[PDB]
Amino acid sequence: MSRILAVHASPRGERSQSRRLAEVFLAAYREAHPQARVARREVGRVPLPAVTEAFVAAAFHPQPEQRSLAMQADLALSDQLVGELFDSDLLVISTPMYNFSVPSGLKAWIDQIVRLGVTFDFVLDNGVAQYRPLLRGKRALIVTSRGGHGFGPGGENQAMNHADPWLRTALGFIGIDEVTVVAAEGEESGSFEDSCDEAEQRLLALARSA
Amino acid sequence: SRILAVHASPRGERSQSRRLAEVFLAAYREAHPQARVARREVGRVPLPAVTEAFVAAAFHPQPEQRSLAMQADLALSDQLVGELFDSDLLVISTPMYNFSVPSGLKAWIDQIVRLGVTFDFVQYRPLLRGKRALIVTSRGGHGFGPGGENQAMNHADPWLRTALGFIGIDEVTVVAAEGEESSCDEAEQRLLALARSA
Amino acid sequence: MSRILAVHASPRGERSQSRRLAEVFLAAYREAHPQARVARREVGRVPLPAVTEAFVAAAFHPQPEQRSLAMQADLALSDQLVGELFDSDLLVISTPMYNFSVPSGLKAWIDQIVRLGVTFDFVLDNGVAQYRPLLRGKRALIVTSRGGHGFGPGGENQAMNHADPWLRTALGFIGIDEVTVVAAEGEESGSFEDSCDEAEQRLLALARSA
Amino acid sequence: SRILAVHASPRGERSQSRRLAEVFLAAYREAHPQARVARREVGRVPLPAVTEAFVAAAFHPQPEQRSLAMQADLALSDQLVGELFDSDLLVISTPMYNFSVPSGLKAWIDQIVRLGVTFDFVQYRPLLRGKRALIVTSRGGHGFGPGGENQAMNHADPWLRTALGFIGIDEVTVVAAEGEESSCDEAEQRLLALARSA
Ligand SMILES: Cc1cc2nc3c(=O)[nH]c(=O)nc-3n(C[C@H](O)[C@H](O)[C@H](O)COP(=O)(O)O)c2cc1C
Ligand SMILES: Cc1cc2nc3c(=O)[nH]c(=O)nc-3n(C[C@H](O)[C@H](O)[C@H](O)COP(=O)(O)O)c2cc1C
Ligand SMILES: Cc1cc2nc3c(=O)[nH]c(=O)nc-3n(C[C@H](O)[C@H](O)[C@H](O)COP(=O)(O)O)c2cc1C
Ligand SMILES: Cc1cc2nc3c(=O)[nH]c(=O)nc-3n(C[C@H](O)[C@H](O)[C@H](O)COP(=O)(O)O)c2cc1C
Ligand SMILES: O=C(O)CCNC(=O)c1ccc(N/N=C2\C=CC(=O)C(C(=O)O)=C2)cc1
Ligand SMILES: O=C(O)CCNC(=O)c1ccc(N/N=C2\C=CC(=O)C(C(=O)O)=C2)cc1
Ligand SMILES: O=C(O)CCNC(=O)c1ccc(N/N=C2\C=CC(=O)C(C(=O)O)=C2)cc1
Ligand SMILES: O=C(O)CCNC(=O)c1ccc(N/N=C2\C=CC(=O)C(C(=O)O)=C2)cc1
Repeated sequence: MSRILAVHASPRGERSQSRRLAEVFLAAYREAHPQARVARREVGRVPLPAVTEAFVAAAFHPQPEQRSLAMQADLALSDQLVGELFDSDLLVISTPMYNFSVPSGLKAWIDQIVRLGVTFDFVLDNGVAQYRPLLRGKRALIVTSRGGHGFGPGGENQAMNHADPWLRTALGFIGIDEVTVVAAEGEESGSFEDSCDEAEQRLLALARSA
Repeated sequence: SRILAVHASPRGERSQSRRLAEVFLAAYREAHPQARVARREVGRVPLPAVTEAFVAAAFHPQPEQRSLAMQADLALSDQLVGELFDSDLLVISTPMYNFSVPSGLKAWIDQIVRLGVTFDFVQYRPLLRGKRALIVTSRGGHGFGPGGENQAMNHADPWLRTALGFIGIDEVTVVAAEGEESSCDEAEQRLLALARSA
Repeated sequence: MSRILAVHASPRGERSQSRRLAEVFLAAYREAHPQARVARREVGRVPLPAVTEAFVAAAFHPQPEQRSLAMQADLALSDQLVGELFDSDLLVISTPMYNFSVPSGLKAWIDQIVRLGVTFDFVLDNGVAQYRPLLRGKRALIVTSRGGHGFGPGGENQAMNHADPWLRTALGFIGIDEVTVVAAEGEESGSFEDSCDEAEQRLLALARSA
Repeated sequence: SRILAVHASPRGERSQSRRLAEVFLAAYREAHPQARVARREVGRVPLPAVTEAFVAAAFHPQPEQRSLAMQADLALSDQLVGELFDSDLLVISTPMYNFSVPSGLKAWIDQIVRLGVTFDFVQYRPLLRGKRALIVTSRGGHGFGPGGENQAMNHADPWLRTALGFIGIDEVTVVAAEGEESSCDEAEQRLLALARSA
């Protein structure tokens, strides 16, 4: 009985390991819940617009009900993206690690959905902005694939990981505090089979209990 | 020194990080009248994301055999990398957006980290050398710098160091302006001082 | 009692004459029909993806029910764009003339909505593909603004007009044969006031009778 | 001759218009071993649309006073125009998409028609001279060429002539392959003949 939003961030299709692993979760979830709604939002194989100055002017307008129609057009994609999120209970993000972070498309999706007055708010206490998240009741699953090894907790390269740790922080800011990460490592060295098998078993167990 | 200046804010006149970087650049020019500055805009104009075509071309096992179509998939990348090779000092100006950098700057990084060109594999090895970087960043909030209560939330410039470090840019200076949504004088003064000695 | 799809193609906001003139029509239509639905689709101030080879492979797939999930993701924007069109009775397009044609964003929107099996079909008679439109019951209004003069019927530069004449042809291919064009000329020379006044009077009359 | 080759199909190996243009280019190179070819991809990589920032910059009443931000809005445009100025023969390969050209090619045209640079106003005047163009186009259907039953539906190459003509490219040859969805030998042979004399 969960409404799902699945956001796919790899540019690769059938060859994407993070997409493949997320679809394993999604299809397993579907077996346990034949009537559940799954919405898919592509941010890897299709371009997502970067934040523009026109976006900034509209999103942060002091009196939002006065936005011109052109300004509203600047926020239209964002509203649709935010709407999908509000209409979901569980958010699944699949993503590669690209250069120690996420693909630029995912960063752009994040930039569209953190919206003043919509997914976060603030007040000034003694002149200092205090921030409050506006999403509530959400969960998130991050499914990730990496070419190298050691980027996870306790790993030799843990300090170079600005992908899922950064995702955690951004999602938490808008109120998604329950976040699970499943990772496959060693993709470039292909061992990697063990890593993917373990990721699949983990996701199957999460699907059953979700 | 030859300077490549990468601007990441979508804002023009209103941008603090652009304005501060331009303060430095004008002061560096006075102290070194023969300096060349190349500007690469990644904030006010779109920069394409990495695609599957790009992955196939960039990681081609036998680059000398890339087809014309594959080379076309890498043309922007080659141009971007070329700008970096022809420079001594890299200046990057950027906002913090959602605890990281604007998507355009991430896209720029994704284009210039290139197997066989800016890094190699034997174990990974940087292929750029002799370069320095100055990162100029503006943020709406407070406490994202060294020793700050929000330091562990900062995935902008610390991530930049990691990516720059991987391709061999080790000498990196960060000058940050905080409290934009609520220091610029200090950052400015710091940038002028820096310009008078680089 | 018409459902409206308004597609705005100028990159300019408050300064857009074609956008301004179309909103005049839309607000006049709204006065006569308080309960009518108007959907707005921005193709000028926001990027619209160009057709890719991945798009081609999916749209023209011989057995569409076998498209992979990745392929479907390649068509997702297109489906949403086509859906807006099917859900409308009247299509309003506002557009500048740019270099004797339309802005690239509008061309991209057109490239997304002409879809095999969806807005057009074909069969082979003696080996020759015969095309059949799939949209029916639609009308279209094209509102256009031009910097120069003489691009309309009988004008000295009529043969250089590949904007609205080309729109007519593309819309007709998918079945929109009832098409009206309202044009303001002389924008770069600013006379132009006469041209805009006449365009407004024309659009107000069309709104009342629609 | 110096050649600028603009490719408009999103397709790679499978593209007919790209393949035919490459047949011509290879044959022109054999006949003129010292020729330089610049390739500009507008089909397989995105090309930005004109924005309002671009309009404000390009039609600036006093260009010498454009701010750095405005110049950045025109950087791609300047690079694209530069390629055109440095060439003698422009070769454009393109599909017909929906009775016109792919959106990328329209975007390319929108970037290179520039007030004060490729055309002027006194009455409009072309500023490019001494250039030729070869347009190589592939179409799925039949009868879109001169004397064809669908000639009045053709807004691809005839529109290209109008846009090219406005900026001063008057000498234009069109070679078309039709019936792709259902002539290439002829077009090919025609391209080889053309290469052996340009
Ligand atoms: C542009 C690019 C950047 C990459 N950066 C990293 C990286 O920083 N660290 C890493 O371990 N692997 C990196 N990789 C390897 C990918 O993370 C790995 O191939 C991953 O499985 C790709 O995700 P996908 O299979 O879902 O497409 C990179 C790959 C590409 C194409
Ligand atoms: C989309 C967006 C996201 C932002 N995210 C953060 C943030 O995570 N932390 C912060 O301190 N400020 C944030 N800000 C505020 C900007 O960092 C601040 O306005 C900065 O000065 C913008 O850079 P610029 O002036 O060079 O355009 C954000 C602003 C925008 C528009
Ligand atoms: C890039 C560009 C190309 C243009 N090309 C033409 C043209 O080919 N013919 C013409 O008469 N006006 C041309 N114009 C002028 C515009 O058509 C005119 O300013 C129009 O009103 C702009 O539409 P808008 O007001 O809705 O933004 C062009 C303007 C721009 C910015
Ligand atoms: C989106 C799209 C639109 C097309 N529109 C037309 C058309 O209007 N008329 C036509 O004859 N063929 C049309 N075609 C068929 C192509 O013109 C034909 O496949 C051509 O060879 C493609 O060029 P390329 O092989 O260089 O990629 C269209 C194809 C696509 C994918
Ligand atoms: O000394 C220290 O703590 C750290 C020193 N560096 C390491 O140990 C190290 C670095 C990268 C890595 N992953 N492969 C990657 C990383 C980044 C990429 O962009 C690509 C790519 O294919 O583009 C592949 C595993 C280990
Ligand atoms: O419990 C934990 O791990 C962390 C506890 N949260 C904090 O103390 C905190 C969070 C964010 C912050 N930055 N403000 C920002 C962040 C996002 C924006 O979009 C803007 C904006 O101006 O648009 C400004 C300062 C302090
Ligand atoms: O001899 C013949 O039949 C035709 C000879 N040319 C003409 O008479 C003529 C050309 C253009 C025009 N409109 N202004 C324009 C046209 C194209 C543009 O790109 C721009 C722009 O601002 O970018 C403005 C009016 C008349
Ligand atoms: O009555 C009138 O004005 C016109 C009468 N219609 C005709 O005779 C006619 C129309 C289109 C055509 N080209 N085929 C095309 C057009 C669009 C496509 O997307 C494809 C494709 O392969 O995807 C191929 C040939 C003939």
